[PDB]
Amino acid sequence: LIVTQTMKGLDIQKVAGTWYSLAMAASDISLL
Amino acid sequence: LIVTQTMKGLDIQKVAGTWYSLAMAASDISLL
Amino acid sequence: LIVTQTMKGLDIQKVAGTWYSLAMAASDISLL
Amino acid sequence: LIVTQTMKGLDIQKVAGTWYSLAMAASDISLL
Amino acid sequence: LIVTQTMKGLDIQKVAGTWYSLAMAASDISLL
Amino acid sequence: LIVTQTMKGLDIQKVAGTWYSLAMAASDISLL
Repeated sequence: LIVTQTMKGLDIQKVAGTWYSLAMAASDISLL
Repeated sequence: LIVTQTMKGLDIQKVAGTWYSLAMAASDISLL
Repeated sequence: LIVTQTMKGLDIQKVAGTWYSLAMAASDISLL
Repeated sequence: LIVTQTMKGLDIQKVAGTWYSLAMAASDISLL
Repeated sequence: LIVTQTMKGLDIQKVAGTWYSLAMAASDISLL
Repeated sequence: LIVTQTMKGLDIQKVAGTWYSLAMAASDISLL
């Protein structure tokens, strides 16, 4: 398993909330 | 398994909410 | 398992909230 | 005279040439 | 005369050339 | 004359060339 996540030139503004993650990677993920 | 996620030139604004992830990758994912 | 997360040129402003992580990586993750 | 030029989320690549200006503003401009 | 030039989240790559200016502002400009 | 040039979150790479200026401002400019 290879993960390559690149981000360039991002503008984020007024994100009032519950921002968890911009980039996420794992072997296993789950949400309930 | 190879994952290559690239993002360039993004503008995000007024995302009031519950933003989990912009980019996500895993072996296994599930939601309930 | 290989994870390579790179970010370049980011502007974040007015993120009043509960910002957990910009970049996240693990073997296992879960949320309830 | 008011000038407001905003740019967000730009990706420029392989611009081999004679790139003068991305954003330009003036009172007077001319080219010959 | 008011000039407001803002740039956010820019990715520029492989610009082999004669890049003069990204953002330009003046009272008078000319090229010959 | 008022000039306000702001740049945030910039990625520039492999700009082999003759890069003059990212941001430029003056009363008078000319090129020949």
